[PDB]
Amino acid sequence: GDAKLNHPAPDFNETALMPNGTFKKVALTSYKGKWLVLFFYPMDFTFVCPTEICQFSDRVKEFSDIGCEVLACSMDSEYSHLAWTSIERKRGGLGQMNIPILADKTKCIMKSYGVLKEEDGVAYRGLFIIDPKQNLRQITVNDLPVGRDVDEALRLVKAFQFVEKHGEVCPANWKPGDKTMKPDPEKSKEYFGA
Amino acid sequence: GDAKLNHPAPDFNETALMPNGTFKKVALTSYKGKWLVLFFYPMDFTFVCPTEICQFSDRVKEFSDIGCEVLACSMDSEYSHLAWTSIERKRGGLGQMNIPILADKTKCIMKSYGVLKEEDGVAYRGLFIIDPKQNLRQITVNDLPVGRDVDEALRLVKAFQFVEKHGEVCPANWKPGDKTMKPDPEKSKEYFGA
Amino acid sequence: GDAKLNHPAPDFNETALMPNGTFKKVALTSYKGKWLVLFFYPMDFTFVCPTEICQFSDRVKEFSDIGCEVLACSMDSEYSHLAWTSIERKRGGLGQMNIPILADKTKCIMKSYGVLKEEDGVAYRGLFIIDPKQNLRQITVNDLPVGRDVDEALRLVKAFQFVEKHGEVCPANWKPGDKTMKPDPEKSKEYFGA
Amino acid sequence: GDAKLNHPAPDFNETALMPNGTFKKVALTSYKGKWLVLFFYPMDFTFVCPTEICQFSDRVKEFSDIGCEVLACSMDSEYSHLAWTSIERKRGGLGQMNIPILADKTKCIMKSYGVLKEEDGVAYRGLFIIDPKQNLRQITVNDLPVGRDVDEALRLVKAFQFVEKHGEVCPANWKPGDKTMKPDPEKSKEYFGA
Amino acid sequence: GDAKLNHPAPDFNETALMPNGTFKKVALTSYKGKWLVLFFYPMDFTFVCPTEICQFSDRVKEFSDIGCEVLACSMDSEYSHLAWTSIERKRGGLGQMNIPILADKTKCIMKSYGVLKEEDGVAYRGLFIIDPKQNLRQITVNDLPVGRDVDEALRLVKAFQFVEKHGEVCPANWKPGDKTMKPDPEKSKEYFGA
Amino acid sequence: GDAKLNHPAPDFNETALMPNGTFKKVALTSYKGKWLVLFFYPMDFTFVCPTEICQFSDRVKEFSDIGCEVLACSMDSEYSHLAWTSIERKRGGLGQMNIPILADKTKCIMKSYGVLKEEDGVAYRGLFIIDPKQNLRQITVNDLPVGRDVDEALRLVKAFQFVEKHGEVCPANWKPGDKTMKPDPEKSKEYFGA
Amino acid sequence: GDAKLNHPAPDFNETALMPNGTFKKVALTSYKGKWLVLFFYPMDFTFVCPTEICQFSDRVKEFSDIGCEVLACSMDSEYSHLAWTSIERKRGGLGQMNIPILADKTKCIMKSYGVLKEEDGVAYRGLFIIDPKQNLRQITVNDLPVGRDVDEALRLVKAFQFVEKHGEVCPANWKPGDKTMKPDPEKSKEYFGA
Amino acid sequence: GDAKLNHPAPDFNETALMPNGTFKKVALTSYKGKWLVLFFYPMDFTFVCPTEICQFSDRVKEFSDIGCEVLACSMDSEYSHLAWTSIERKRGGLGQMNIPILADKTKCIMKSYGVLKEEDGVAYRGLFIIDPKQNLRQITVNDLPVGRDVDEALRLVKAFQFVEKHGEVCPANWKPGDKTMKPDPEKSKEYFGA
Amino acid sequence: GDAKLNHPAPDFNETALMPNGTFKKVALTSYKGKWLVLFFYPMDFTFVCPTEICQFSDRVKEFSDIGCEVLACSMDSEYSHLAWTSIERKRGGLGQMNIPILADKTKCIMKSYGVLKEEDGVAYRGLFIIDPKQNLRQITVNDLPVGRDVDEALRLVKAFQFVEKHGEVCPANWKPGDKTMKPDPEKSKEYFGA
Amino acid sequence: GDAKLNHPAPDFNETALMPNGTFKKVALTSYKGKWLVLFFYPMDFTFVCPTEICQFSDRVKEFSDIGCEVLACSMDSEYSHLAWTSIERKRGGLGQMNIPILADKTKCIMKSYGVLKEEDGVAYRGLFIIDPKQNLRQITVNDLPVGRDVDEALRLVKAFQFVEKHGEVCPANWKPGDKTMKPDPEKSKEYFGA
Repeated sequence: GDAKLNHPAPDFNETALMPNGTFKKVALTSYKGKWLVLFFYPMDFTFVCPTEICQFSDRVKEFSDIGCEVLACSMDSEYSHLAWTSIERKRGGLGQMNIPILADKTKCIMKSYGVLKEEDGVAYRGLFIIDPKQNLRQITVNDLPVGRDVDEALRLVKAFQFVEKHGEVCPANWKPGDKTMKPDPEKSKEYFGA
Repeated sequence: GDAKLNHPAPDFNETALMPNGTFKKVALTSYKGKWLVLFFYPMDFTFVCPTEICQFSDRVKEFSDIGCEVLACSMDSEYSHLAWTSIERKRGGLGQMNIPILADKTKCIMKSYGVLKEEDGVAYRGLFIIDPKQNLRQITVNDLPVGRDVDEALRLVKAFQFVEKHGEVCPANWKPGDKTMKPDPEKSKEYFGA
Repeated sequence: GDAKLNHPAPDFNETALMPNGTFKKVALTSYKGKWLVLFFYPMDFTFVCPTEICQFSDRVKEFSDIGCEVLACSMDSEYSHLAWTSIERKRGGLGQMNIPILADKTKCIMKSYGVLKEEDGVAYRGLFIIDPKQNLRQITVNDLPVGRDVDEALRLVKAFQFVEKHGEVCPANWKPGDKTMKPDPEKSKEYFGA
Repeated sequence: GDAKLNHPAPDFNETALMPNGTFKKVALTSYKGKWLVLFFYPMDFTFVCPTEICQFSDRVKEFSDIGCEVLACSMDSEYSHLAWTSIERKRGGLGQMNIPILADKTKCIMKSYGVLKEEDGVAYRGLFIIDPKQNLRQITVNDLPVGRDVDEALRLVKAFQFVEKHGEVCPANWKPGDKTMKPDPEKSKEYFGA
Repeated sequence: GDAKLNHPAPDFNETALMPNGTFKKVALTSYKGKWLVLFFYPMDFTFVCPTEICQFSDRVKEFSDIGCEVLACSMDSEYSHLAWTSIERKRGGLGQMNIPILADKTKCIMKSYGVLKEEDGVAYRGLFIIDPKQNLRQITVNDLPVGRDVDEALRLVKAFQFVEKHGEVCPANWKPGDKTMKPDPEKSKEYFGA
Repeated sequence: GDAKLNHPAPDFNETALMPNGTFKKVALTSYKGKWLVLFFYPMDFTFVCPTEICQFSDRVKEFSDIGCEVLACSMDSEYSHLAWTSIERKRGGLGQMNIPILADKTKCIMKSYGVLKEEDGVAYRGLFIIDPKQNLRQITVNDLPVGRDVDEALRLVKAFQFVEKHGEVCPANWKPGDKTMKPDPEKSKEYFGA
Repeated sequence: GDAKLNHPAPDFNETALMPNGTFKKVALTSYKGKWLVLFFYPMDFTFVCPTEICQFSDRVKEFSDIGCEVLACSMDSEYSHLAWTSIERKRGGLGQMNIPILADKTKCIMKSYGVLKEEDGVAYRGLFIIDPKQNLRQITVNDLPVGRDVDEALRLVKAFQFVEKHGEVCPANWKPGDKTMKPDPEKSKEYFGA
Repeated sequence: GDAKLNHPAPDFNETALMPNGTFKKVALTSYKGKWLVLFFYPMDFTFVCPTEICQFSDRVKEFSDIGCEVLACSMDSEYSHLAWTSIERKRGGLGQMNIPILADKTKCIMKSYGVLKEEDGVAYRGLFIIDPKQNLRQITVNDLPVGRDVDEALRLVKAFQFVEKHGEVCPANWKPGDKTMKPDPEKSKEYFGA
Repeated sequence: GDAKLNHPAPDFNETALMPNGTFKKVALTSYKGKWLVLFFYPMDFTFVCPTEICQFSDRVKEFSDIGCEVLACSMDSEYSHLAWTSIERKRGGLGQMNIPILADKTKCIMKSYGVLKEEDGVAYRGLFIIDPKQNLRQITVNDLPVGRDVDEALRLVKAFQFVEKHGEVCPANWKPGDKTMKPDPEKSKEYFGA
Repeated sequence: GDAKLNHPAPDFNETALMPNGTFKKVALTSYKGKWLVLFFYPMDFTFVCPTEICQFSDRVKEFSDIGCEVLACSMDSEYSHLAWTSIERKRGGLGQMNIPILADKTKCIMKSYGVLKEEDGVAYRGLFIIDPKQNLRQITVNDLPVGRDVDEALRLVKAFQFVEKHGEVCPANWKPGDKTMKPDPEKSKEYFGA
């Protein structure tokens, strides 16, 4: 597919299950002006997937409080989504959700983000960070049996915000409050001494 | 490029700067039987890059002790690498290294991992986790101004090792010692009670 | 797609939800020697679909008693199927099933039977009658809002069986016990006096 | 051929034998505003075919009374049609007809409906339900030795009319007077508890 | 099409209505060793056509007695042929036939003799004279409204036979018993004195 | 070549030997408004050919009197034609001619009427009847050793003229004064009874 | 065409009119071991052409005495050739011939010698000198209205023979008995002094 | 190459050595209104070539006096030409020249006249006669060891001039003062009586 | 690549390390009106390369004083360049530079000058002399182990300036003050007497 | 063309003027085991060219004594070469030569070394250094008006010989007896200090 860093994120406009239980088209352009964490998962009613989806749903506010939305997506229909929502978490369900979930029934969205597993018809665990101008800035794809880390997605969004705001550059392992540096041969000396 | 999850990692055999200061060809097939974290950076003598490279070098043992090697790569010559190694960390140098650094002068390696930034001739911050059978299992690419997290690379390697060892599946945010589950509708019920 | 009357039905070998609740590959060649009614529906957890699926499941024996199996198929995963099976009929579920249901996640089966609705990613209400030599003998496709008739499927299977057994031809509206005729200019005269 | 559900039915304008014994061009666009049942048969002066053609002719009014026309078609010339019309039913003829019969001498119409049997030069038993906007809504194709059912064609036309009139969806085996349901997760509950 | 003088006549093997009222495949190679007059007509149950077909049937013996068979062909089915045969001549029928009539339902035979009228799907009035080695020696094609002349076909066959037998050449308007000449500058002088 | 019935005859404009012994271009469009019999022969100074050419020359008037011209054509130059004209008939010459003879030295005309015998560079005995609108209505091609019949050409022209004038159709063997019929199922009955 | 100096002359094998009035195939390979003057002319029964043909025929012996044959060729048939031969020279005929004349009816020979005038279908006045190994050594082509010179053809053949025999080179205007020179910088000095 | 009789001679515009010892571009269009004899030779400082070149130079006036120029051409540079001009004839030089000599260093001119000997990079002894409208009228090409005849070139130019002036045609061996004839069947008879 | 003599030098506009230690785009068009010596070297921090670069830097003024700039280029980044500049010459560094050094990180500039060594990703020792109209006048490429000569580059620039100023031509080994000659057959004689 | 550094030099086998005044084929493979300086010049009888050719001829021994041959080449014929050799140096000639000179009449050799000036048909001043294994090691091409330097060619050959013999690398301006260095980061320090 079609997703390249520092190019416009592949556009989409697709039916999604909204937090209030309704079906509505969600378009990438509706997130213009915001950061977006778009993430894919393979299949409704499975195993790693609800742990990830529920973690992002429970913690949406950590993202919304810094101007970042989150959006989930899989191959399943809206109706599968809705049904999965109607089962309690203790039975492997989702319960109530605070994030929308796209139903990529044609699989065109996952194809364009380059995360289709062709042999099975499902998405790999791709996560993408899209900025307010709608350009792609970070790509993460896990094989199916290993879940992603929500704290790391949050760290990345924060690091990217920081870079836009201050024109500085974020070192390895950067967390809010750590030292950063200007990407300049002379001014960077301040970072490297002590 | 042609790096796809669960397919053989694109093969390479290229000159590298070795820890002992010599130049030697390093071939992907040398790592057969081990896990490998292969990571790219844009340019010698810059800013984020030495913070990442030095972190992975300082912490190699955390990776070796669990059967995982680490390898770095950039567009620069082996002579640039060596020179950079000869400058102290407090002046923006690398100092002594415990990991090899490939010199991808033809750029064929970064092209094949899909992390060339064509307009500039440099690699994005791509990091790849390759398993002992030499298949690619995890892809991570950051835009240039935001550094990667070594603790997260380690978590992922561990999670993948855990999955291969026990046939179980690793939930969101999994750290060694957390609960896992069997990817089966019936047996997964045990997990969803907690 | 490539489903043509009197040619071999397009071959498939895909995961299915079996009546006993397990997952197993079901291959077209496993029905060699039997008649098969293969039928597609658009989406799990919807409206016309369970009324059809349940009718075929309740009445399997009418088909099995005369050497004819029945097989259902949709775009949804095995896991969606299983979940739907776990909801009671009076809540729009399937309950226990006596028929397998294929999970055509790659959509290759529906593509090959020519019943994909490309814009939505779902199958039209296609029903196919395949004979013991595995050749396709009857094609039926409804638009989504109108359900199929199980009595008419049964009539067709019986008519095709009757034709293979006796070398006669089945007139319009034929039911078991009605007059048939030999497809011969002279011998047909008997039928037409009436 | 190119007959697809919910696309415009393939257009035609061809010589037909009319009920009054004359020859006239009949164009698909003449049926705009009506439902149309278009049906093909292999050969004049054969066996299943007159039983089907006569049934549809005898019962045209059941179709006209509900705003649906019927049209027949085969590979034979107008002159064969006319001749067949001049033989009495008890000798295997058609007698007087109340429906037109197209003479698809070039075979372009059957090609475009996808019901040509290339090896023999004849049409399979294809039956198509076209709506007033001239979109195709139902496809039925039988192998040659098994006739179609007129009552089932009628049921389908009625079901489709019912759906257009009321915005409801017709379950399996639906006949006029049976319960229907709204294709909505919440409003469909009324159907399933009763 | 590909009928060329002095090349093998395009081969065919097709269902025909035989004089005795049965259906049988007739193959061009059956006529090896004989002369053949193959002739096409547009449509069963029409106007010029029966006058030609009946003339050739009545007069077959004039052709058989000199080692020449005759074969008719049209686009219509065997069943049309048979039906037409069952109507008396005074009602525009054929009555009993002494020649076989091919049913070129796929139209492949007329295509290959180059006498298809594409717009209508029917054959022009093509007549072809094929020799015992199965090479084509004479081509005649009339537009539909003008019938052919049987006496002229007979003249041509006789002329061609005469030429094979004696190595002489047949002048304009030659009839049995007229002067012929050797195709030699010197020996032809005998003809031209008269 | 590209001569097809009911299509414009292939156009030509070529040097011809005129009756008065001169050379002039003769163009197909010159014959607009007339019937034309165009006929080809293989070679000047040969055997069948002068018998045909002389017969058509002697009898031109039978054709002119009914609005039909005649034109001859061969591969030879105008100078060969002229020379052949200068030899008396009793020595195998043509003598004085009342018809023009085209000199198709490039062979483009015979190629386009489809009567070139490629291996020898000469025309077969092709004869074509072109109507006043310049459409081709009748094709006749004989192998070289058998001459054509002038009376039959005349019969055909007359039959075609008769059909244009009266809208009737000419049966097998029709001669002026024989019964004809209207090509209509009802009105044709009068021909077939008595 | 394909006639190139010092390459094999384009091969031919075609019907010719022989001196004794018979028709025979003449093949280029028949002249192996001899010199050959092959010459083309546009049309039998014309103007320049017989003056050339008759000159070469009258003077054959001047050529045959030095091991050189001569062969003529045009677009006309053998029968035109023969006829032209039968007219006396004083009436523009050829009379008796001592050279064969090819009849290049397909025009393949003139095409291959590159002397076809496409617009007219005739050969230009091409004359070719072919040596005993069958390689082409001299090309001469005149526009139609200017005849060739026989004495010059003879001079050329003699010059080429002289060159084969002695390994010397023939100056401008060379005639038998004139000075020649060795094609060597030193030995050529003898020619250039006195 | 693309030199064809009666087509425009291939155009050229190339450096030449002029008679006065200077270098100047000579363009074919400069000769418009004149006859031109263009002749090629293989190599400066060789053997046959100076005998030809010197003959044409010595006898230019025989050509100029009748409105015909002459132009020479070879693969050699203008400097080779000049040098050759500086050596006396008695040592194999050219001496003073009255004719320009083109230096076809790119070989494009000889390629276009079709007289390149590809294996050696030199021109064959091609001579071409171009008329005042710049059309090619006569082609002569000799293999390298045999020189051309200047008298024959002159004869040809004269013959062509004669034909353009009087509309008559020049027989074999024609010299000024010989009988010519009108190219007309009737008027040519006067030539053939003698 | 596409560098050809007397064609425009391939255009470039690329980041360079300037003498004052800054990074700036340098475009070929900046040198319009000057002579330019553009020279490539394989790799920063190597062996031959600094001896060449330092020689050209030390001696820039010898080039500037005569209207000629000099520009260096390699595959390495601007940061490698800057670093190399920061090491003293006696440790293998460059020290302060008086010439800019391009950083051809995409390798597009070396590709277009045809000096890429594809297998290694580095430039050969290519040196190019570009004139004030920006046309390429001199190409020099050494294999990697042999350095170029600065005095030769200077000699060439001077020779080319001399030629442009005086319209004379520079002999083998020419140094300022040596004899030159006019490129004219006559005027060159003065040079060759000595 | 296809001359590339460190690839086999383009092969040739062509007529040359040898030192003793004879013509002989000279093949590149004859120089296997020796160094070769191959050099091209534009045109015999010109201006810079003899100064270069004479200077290489006078100084051949400086090259032979160190195992290096020299070979010259131009577009002109052997005969031009020989002639130029016959003129004394004081008149712009070559006199006696000690070096062979190829006559690249087809221009295939200069094409393959990439030094053809297509518009003029002549070679640029290309000079190539080929090693004993026949690989190309140095390319030099001057525009026409500036001659090359023989001392620099000699310097280069010596430098390349030195490098092959000792495995060291030759700095800028290296002359026999100057300091060289080992191409190793550590061992090169000896060169850079003092």
